[PDB]
Amino acid sequence: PRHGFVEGTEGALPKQADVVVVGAGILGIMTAINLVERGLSVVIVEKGNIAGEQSSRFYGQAISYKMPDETFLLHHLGKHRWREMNAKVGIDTTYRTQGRVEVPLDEEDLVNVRKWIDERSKNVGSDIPFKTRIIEGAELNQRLRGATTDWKIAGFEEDSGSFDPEVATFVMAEYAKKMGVRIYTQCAARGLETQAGVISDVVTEKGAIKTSQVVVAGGVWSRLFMQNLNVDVPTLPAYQSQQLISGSPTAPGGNVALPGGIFFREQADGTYATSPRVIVAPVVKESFTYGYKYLPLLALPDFPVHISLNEQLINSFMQSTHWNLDEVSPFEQFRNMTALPDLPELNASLEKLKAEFPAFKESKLIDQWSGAMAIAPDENPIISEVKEYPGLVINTATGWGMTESPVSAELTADLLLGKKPVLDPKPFSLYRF
Ligand SMILES: Cc1cc2nc3c(=O)[nH]c(=O)nc-3n(C[C@H](O)[C@H](O)[C@H](O)COP(=O)(O)OP(=O)(O)OC[C@H]3O[C@@H](n4cnc5c(N)ncnc54)[C@H](O)[C@@H]3O)c2cc1C
Ligand SMILES: CCCCCCCCCCCCCCCC[N+](C)(C)C
Ligand SMILES: CCCCCCCCCCCCCCCC[N+](C)(C)C
Ligand SMILES: CCCCCCCCCCCCCCCC[N+](C)(C)C
Repeated sequence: PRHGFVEGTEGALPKQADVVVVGAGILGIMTAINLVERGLSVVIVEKGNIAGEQSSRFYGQAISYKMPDETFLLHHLGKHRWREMNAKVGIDTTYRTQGRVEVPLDEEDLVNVRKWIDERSKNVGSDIPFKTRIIEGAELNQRLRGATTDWKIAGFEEDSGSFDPEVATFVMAEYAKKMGVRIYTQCAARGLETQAGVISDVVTEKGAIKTSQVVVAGGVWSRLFMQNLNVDVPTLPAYQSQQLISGSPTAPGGNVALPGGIFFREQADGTYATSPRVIVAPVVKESFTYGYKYLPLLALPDFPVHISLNEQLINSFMQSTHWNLDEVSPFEQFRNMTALPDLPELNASLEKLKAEFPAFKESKLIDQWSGAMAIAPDENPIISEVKEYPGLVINTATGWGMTESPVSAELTADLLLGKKPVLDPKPFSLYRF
């Protein structure tokens, strides 16, 4: 049709659940799956529709490229587990092993790229083979078919993944449901009841579910959920426009990242996803409190963050920091995000793409949207225990949640159940700030 939809679990809201997941995005869905495999019966509550936010509004690349030591193995294994996903689910998630070329900006960028590849080749940290190398000549020109500029050198992540926003998370939701995961849609989680340390209930607009174990995977809303429970989660909003164009017989295929803001990725159906580099950070109330911690990100001149003043500031001041569980929460008050794509920005970006790859000159515009992130000061995920509430774990605050989800899921479940974590959880801890 155009977008793809998964229907929620029908009937009455259950009295009891072994574990309740807040949010039916990728992180919530994958964590649910991981828990079921361990033998737990899970219930996901979702304020809107399944994968209505970030998890159907992403660019679509699963890459380990330029990733720091903190997140590399989370991405490296994410790629590996996504390669087994189609076989595991038995339905096409649209995950493809695609390949990605990034032409560096400066000679200095080329040295930084070379060093990063060389450092990671000598010490991989996994028995999964590392498949990223610098490419020149014929190998590069085959990857850039019908390019105007004579590009000489690029970093080639051969095993870079591709997933499509209109399909990926939705298939994973249906697979979750087939495992016995119950997902209740249009059903916002306001907060939780706690008695003598142990969680007793999760309170929703449809009623209360008795549980002692909670997974918070509310995407951009995770901070606001933990605010009402008096736990500080440091995230700031970020926005990026995305667009989707039709295919071409003379189109180059694969994933391409070029100087001059040229970024495109071929989908499973032959259509092309493209976007500008520019990330828009709107001014919120939180900007005045801990926005100073985000200043070293504005340091890089290759960094594309614009500070913007819009309606988010006004919305921020009129979102409550505290609410009673028997009254209307901001998750109901601001249920559906209404953020629009920057249409002049997307147009200029597309015109640059058409100038570099004239194969796209005849391509028709399929879809244009805005995508909202929430990012921590060091740009790394929050996958953590919550000291203040035993049995509560949080899986959120990531710009790479699709790639990271199969490993994030296991790591979240490990923290919840007291098992030794898959990877070092210290860089993903809530208390690192
Ligand atoms: C423009 C853009 C491009 C991106 N490109 C890429 C990419 O190329 N590669 C990549 O790996 N990643 C990419 N990402 C990131 C990826 O989309 C996210 O990191 C991932 O979807 C995070 O999943 P999530 O479940 O935490 O958040 P979401 O998918 O937003 O899920 C959170 C859900 O929780 C629900 N919720 C919140 N509060 C409550 C409540 N109180 N009660 C009930 N439900 C609640 C929300 O309605 C929402 O559906 C991109 C993101 C954006 C915005
Ligand atoms: C320069 C320092 C001024 C201190 C005031 C800080 C508090 C903010 C007061 C509200 C200002 C209104 C901003 C409205 C922006 C929304 N729109 C862009 C959509 C109009
Ligand atoms: C001359 C410039 C005046 C600009 C002032 C406009 C500010 C209006 C913004 C709305 C303020 C939010 C309302 C507070 C209620 C929310 N809380 C209950 C959470 C405090
Ligand atoms: C002075 C106030 C500073 C506030 C700036 C806040 C910065 C917002 C953080 C955005 C940077 C994260 C970039 C990740 C984007 C990656 N993806 C495009 C893949 C999602």
